[PDB]
Amino acid sequence: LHKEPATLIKAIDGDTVKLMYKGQPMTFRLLLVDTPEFNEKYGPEASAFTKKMVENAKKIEVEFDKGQRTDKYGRGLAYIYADGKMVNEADVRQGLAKVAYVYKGNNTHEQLLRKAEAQAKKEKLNIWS
Ligand SMILES: Cc1cn([C@H]2C[C@H](OP(=O)(O)O)[C@@H](COP(=O)(O)O)O2)c(=O)[nH]c1=O
Ligand SMILES: [Ca+2]
Repeated sequence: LHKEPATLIKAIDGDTVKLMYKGQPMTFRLLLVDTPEFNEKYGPEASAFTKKMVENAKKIEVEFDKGQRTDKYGRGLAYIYADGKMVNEADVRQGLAKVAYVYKGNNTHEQLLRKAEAQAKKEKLNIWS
C-alpha cells in the first residue's frame, strides 16, 4: 500500500473527513473503524479527537487498500495519516472507535488495529470504561 498526498478541507466526525484528493473535494470514510455518531455517547469526544489530529497535522496522507476505493455513497475509503501517524489506529487506541466493517480485500491493517483495540480495552478507555 502507498501513501498519497491530500489536504484537509474540513473535519466532519470521528471517522469521516473532507479532504482534497488529486485536486477534487471528497468525503473520506476511515477504513476498519466505527466511531459513535455525534449524537451518541463518546461521539463528541471521537469527533474532537479526529478533528484535533487532522487540523494539527502539517501533512495529511491517504492510503487506499487493495479493494473498493469508493463506497455506495461515493465516499473514499482509506487509511488516513496525520504527520505519519494513522488516525484510524489512534481513534481505536484511545477507545474512541471500534474495529468494524472488515471486508475481505480491504483489510490490510486489521491486525494492527485489533491490537490497539485490545490495549484500549485493557486500559478500560472511553468506550470500554
Ligand atoms: C467503513 C465502510 C462502510 N461502508 C458502508 C456500510 C454501511 O452501509 P449502511 O449505511 O447501509 O449501513 C455504511 C456505514 O458507514 P457509517 O458508519 O459512516 O454510517 O457505509 C462500506 O460499504 N465500506 C466500508 O469500508
Ligand atoms: Ca460511524
